Amino acid sequence: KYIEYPVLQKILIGLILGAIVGLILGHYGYADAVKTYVKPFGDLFVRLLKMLVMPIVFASLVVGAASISPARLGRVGVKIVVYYLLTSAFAVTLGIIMARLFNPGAGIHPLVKILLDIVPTNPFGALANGQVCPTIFFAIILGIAITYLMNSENEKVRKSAETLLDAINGLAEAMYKIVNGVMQYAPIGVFALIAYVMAEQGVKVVGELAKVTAAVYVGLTLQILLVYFVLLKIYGIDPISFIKKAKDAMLTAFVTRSSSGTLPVTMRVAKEMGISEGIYSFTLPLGATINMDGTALYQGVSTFFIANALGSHLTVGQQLTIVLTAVLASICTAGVPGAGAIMLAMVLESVGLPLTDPNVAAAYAMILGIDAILDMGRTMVNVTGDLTGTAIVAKTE
Amino acid sequence: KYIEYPVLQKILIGLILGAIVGLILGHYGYADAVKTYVKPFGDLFVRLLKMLVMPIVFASLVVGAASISPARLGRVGVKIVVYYLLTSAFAVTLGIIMARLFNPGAGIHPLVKILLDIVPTNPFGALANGQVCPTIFFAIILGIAITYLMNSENEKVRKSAETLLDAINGLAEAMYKIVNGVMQYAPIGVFALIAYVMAEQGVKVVGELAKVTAAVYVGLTLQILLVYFVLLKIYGIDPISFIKKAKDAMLTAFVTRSSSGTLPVTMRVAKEMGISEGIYSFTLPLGATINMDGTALYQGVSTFFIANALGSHLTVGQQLTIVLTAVLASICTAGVPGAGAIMLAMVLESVGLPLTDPNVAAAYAMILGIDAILDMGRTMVNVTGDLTGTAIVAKTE
Amino acid sequence: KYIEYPVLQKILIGLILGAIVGLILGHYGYADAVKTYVKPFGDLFVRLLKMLVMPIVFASLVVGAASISPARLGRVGVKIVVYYLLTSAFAVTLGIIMARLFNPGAGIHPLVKILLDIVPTNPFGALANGQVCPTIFFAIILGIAITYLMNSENEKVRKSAETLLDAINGLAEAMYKIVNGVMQYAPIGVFALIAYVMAEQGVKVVGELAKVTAAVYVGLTLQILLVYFVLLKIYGIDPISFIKKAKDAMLTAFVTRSSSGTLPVTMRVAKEMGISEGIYSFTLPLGATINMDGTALYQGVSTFFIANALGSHLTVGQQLTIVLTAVLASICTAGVPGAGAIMLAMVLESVGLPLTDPNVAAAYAMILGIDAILDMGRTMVNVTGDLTGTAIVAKTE
Ligand SMILES: N[C@@H](CC(=O)O)C(=O)O
Ligand SMILES: N[C@@H](CC(=O)O)C(=O)O
Ligand SMILES: N[C@@H](CC(=O)O)C(=O)O
Repeated sequence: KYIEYPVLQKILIGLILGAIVGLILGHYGYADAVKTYVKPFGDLFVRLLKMLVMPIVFASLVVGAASISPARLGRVGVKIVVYYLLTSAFAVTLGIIMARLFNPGAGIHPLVKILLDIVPTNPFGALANGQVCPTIFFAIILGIAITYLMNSENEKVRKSAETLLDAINGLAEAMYKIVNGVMQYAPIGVFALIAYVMAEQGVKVVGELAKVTAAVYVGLTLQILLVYFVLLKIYGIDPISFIKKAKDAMLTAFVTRSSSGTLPVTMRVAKEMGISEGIYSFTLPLGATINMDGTALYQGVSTFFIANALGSHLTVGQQLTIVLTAVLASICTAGVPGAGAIMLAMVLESVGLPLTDPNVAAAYAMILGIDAILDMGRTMVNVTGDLTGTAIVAKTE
Repeated sequence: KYIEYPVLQKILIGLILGAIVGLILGHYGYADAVKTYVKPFGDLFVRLLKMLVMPIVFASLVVGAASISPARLGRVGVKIVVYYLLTSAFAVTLGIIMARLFNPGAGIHPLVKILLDIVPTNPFGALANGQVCPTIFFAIILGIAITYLMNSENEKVRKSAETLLDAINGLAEAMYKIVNGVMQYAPIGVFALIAYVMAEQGVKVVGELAKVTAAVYVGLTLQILLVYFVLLKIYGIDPISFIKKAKDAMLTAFVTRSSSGTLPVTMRVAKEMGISEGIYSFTLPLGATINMDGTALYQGVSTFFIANALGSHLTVGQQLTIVLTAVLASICTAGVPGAGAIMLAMVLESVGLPLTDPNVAAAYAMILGIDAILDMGRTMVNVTGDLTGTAIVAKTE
Repeated sequence: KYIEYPVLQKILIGLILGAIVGLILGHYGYADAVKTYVKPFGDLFVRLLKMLVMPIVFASLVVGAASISPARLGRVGVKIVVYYLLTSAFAVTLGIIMARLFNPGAGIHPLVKILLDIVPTNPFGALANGQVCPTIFFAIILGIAITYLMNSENEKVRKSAETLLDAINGLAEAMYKIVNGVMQYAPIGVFALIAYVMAEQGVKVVGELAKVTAAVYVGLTLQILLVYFVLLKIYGIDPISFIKKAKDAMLTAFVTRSSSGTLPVTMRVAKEMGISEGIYSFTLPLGATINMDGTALYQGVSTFFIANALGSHLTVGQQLTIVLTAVLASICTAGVPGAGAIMLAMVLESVGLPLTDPNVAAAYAMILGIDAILDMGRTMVNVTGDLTGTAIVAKTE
């Protein structure tokens, strides 16, 4: 076939052309037709991303945890989890500071229960029709168990364990190649998605919301620079050299709006920059789904936007409430386009702002449009976080 | 045990005796009692057919697609799919012609969205509690992927892929033997089913609906003769010799009301008449669930019946609407007794006739009774279609 | 780590201390605080028990049935099933006799369809989000099939079958070690559970309900003694010697409120007392979920309690109705804490007493409290039943 260029170049070309077409059709009546024809081609991409998420989450964990002995798992797991949560908190507070400084959108005027829920009442049921988190719990559990079995004395169960582990590993590999296949469609789909967005955008009225956009972007960039360079220089990594390798991943994640299709590319990058394989094999897929701190910063800023549009004022307690809820709601989120808004609703209802009130609903719609733009940034920052965290831990050894 | 005859003979005997008993009890008060005692024995058969459908659909596809290299898959797949759809359209239009000629039942007076839906938003979720079509998509996908893995260079993933494929294949084989087991119950169950039908039937009032029945049967027989003999003689097969082998399958499918229990018998027939194994292994289970064109012709005729009972008149556009909708709704259907009526409702609501209106509901009930008779014919024609299509393609090589 | 004692000792210590703390805090205002802090630690145990139930039911059956040839399966299966049902009936009638004698709680004033339901309309769907019983049916089916395949002549399918069976067996083993892991948490959780119960209990008012409690306990103890000693002496087992081994299992089952975590300990006990392995491997996990006759006796007694609180009088027909319904509803039940009450509702609605009427609802709440106490007894008697039944059958050979 004739599509033979390398992937990222293809996607970039598609993005560019889609933006141009969206603008020039925006001026004229064709701005309507594009909805009917183009959007279907876009949605077909989105769905293909959701499909591949669920199998890669379960399987890849099970293999990863199985490969490592339990003690080493203890050490690496605690280090990494501590780092993940701390950085997420740092990110959302940085976002709140940005919101306070810019003050966007002024316009015109069970807390234990959720921590208990993480344990699956039923594994198959939660796996098929339920949530991400419980599958993570069950996967790690099963991996540890299979390890102990492989040490066992009796050959019968030893052979059984080996073959089970091999089956699950096979499922994982297959899903990765499926991802490559989807990326070939990705240029066409990206073209469609961005074209519809640009055609709906009216620039100068969007200019008011652009103050929101500026707050968000400045927050994201500040996070990258400040946090990751400070940490890398404390532990002793040359940041520009790290970013050199990261750049491929970050580009792929910026143009595509998946935190998950990026995963195999990320693992290639990890193999290139010479890291102990098992460590990244375990930590990276866990990170792909926990390290959505960019989405956390966004959620904080948007919570402040909606609050400012409603006109409320927040105590220290309510701002702490935002912070904690945002961490947990980010952990609950799933790695696919647009999802961050659906979880933003969770945190809003936590703080006490109803999604069904029409005034705030209108403001929310305004934000939902620009969410498509902000999504690209969020994804870039997420993959950055993954790579940095793994590199740090590996440097400690 | 004492049931030792060959299967088809057993089923035929059961059918005959059940019909006789239904008639002679129909004359007298016992016509009531049979509902309570006999129907339960019948339902227990129906359920056993549904159970075995879902696993054989998924598994058998995955193995089939895995066995064949991708290029050959391209060629055979496109040929077969084109043929399937074309013949389905031919069938439903033939049915509309029959309806126009006989004019039965006069009595007394998202289109893209569904094509998008075929992609599963979640594979496990759609597999367990969702539809047929998406499992087909995902199965084919997974098979292709496993093929590429088996070519891969690295032994670890090679062994993993092999073992996964073997597991799935094992599930398939087991389900086939389960089918044989169910067929042993089938004589008893067929006896029950047909007895209840005959006991409910009042012959002379059914005589008016018998004009509907005659239209349907004449349509089916005309389809067999005209379409399949024309095609076979174009490509160069002796039709009576083909039908000789087909006869076993067609009988088994006529007496039993499953398009799926017939599948193993069909594959035996394919092995007998000497066909390239991989080709039929892939094309036949796909055909078992797509080639329900007999049900398509029925759905067209019944749509015209309901329309004539409502008294409406149909433009060229609405008749085209019937045709297209019928193709897609047949593809959505599942291979078990009585299902065709449930999908008939889909096409009716598509054309714009509400199922909840009482007048048309009464007419629909009249048709639902005779649906049990017509089901047998539909199934015969379906298996005919499967065998013919595979034979044609194999003849082209 | 510092928790190094043997399990049962740990659990006993936890139970004791939790009871004491519950009482002494009960006197004072702290009786309130314990709800908030302690209950969460308790629930986290309960959920972990539910999780592990569903996988061990399916997998362990499939392996068991696969190991044994079909003929031997016929013999052992019929013997065991007959025994299970007969003893369940004996138990519930004994309970009704006890209820008549004590007359507790006087206070102040589809039957075929469910038997048909056992067959799964969809296997994956019933497995993930549906019930226990259909998974049992499908599991046994699949096991038999895999056996025949292993006899088959063709090596390809032979290898496939072997590998499938090995996968499923691996899942089983892993789940057993998970059970051990949960038991380490069990002491802490038991402490919490019992403490909350004791803190809610007001002793002297509970003294009236204690007449209910006495009826129940006397019934249970009478069942053990009379039934099992009569049977053991008929077939020729020294009862005290049997109970010697049983004692470990019965203690573990009394302190823990799971009929399922006890299963591996039970199988250890079976290996100790020298029984043919395959026989107990099949019969014991089937028994773990069918032999809940202690819960059956309780359900009968509680049905009479609620009836006496409503003030109704029961014919011979209605008492037979209770008996039959109780057998089936016990079979439907699942092996986890508190479940017996939820199925008690099924039998109540069967007899015709509505759960939504407030008077009987109040009485039901009174019983629901003490259900936590009675649960321990039920579980002890259940594991006794399992061991005795297997021992009897093995003695016949
Ligand atoms: N869906 C994005 C992040 C987000 O916007 O929530 C990803 O994980 O790839
Ligand atoms: N259920 C039939 C066809 C139909 O009547 O819809 C079959 O596929 O066997
Ligand atoms: N849930 C208990 C019995 C019951 O109380 O229903 C068990 O099976 O362990």
